[PDB]
Amino acid sequence: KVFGRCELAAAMKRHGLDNYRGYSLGNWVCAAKFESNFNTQATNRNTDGSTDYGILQINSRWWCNDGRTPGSRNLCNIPCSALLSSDITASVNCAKKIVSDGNGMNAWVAWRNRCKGTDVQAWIRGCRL
Ligand SMILES: [Br-]
Ligand SMILES: [Cl-]
Ligand SMILES: [Cl-]
Ligand SMILES: [Cl-]
Ligand SMILES: [Cl-]
Ligand code: NA
Ligand code: NA
Ligand SMILES: [Re]
Ligand SMILES: [Re]
Repeated sequence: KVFGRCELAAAMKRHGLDNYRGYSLGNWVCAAKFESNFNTQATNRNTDGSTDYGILQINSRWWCNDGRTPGSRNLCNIPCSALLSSDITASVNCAKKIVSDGNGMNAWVAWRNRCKGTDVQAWIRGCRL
């Protein structure tokens, strides 16, 4: 599913990301825009053989099982395919674990480079919320 900006803001709010670990809703919308272009089916293969999945491009080295990242972990206890669903619940619940691990939203390279320190509240303006 390819979300619109305001549609995703509303879904992220419904599914519990608003101010999770102190990160306002716009941080998450901005991160999703630049990680996945709001596409739940986004995937990116890294040159280490791991893959990033879903609207927040969650990586198979630590967070999900894809059967093709040898020796990796699955801390979210999910198949990586669950991160591609039109329902963002699994991505949200896994993102909650990631952002809680000590590094906050710096786990998301696009957030650090393109959202951190900007007026992230802009990403939710004009939306029915
Ligand atoms: Br949803
Ligand atoms: Cl694996
Ligand atoms: Cl699995
Ligand atoms: Cl933090
Ligand atoms: Cl915000
Ligand atoms: Na990325
Ligand atoms: Na894995
Ligand atoms: Re939707
Ligand atoms: Re703003």
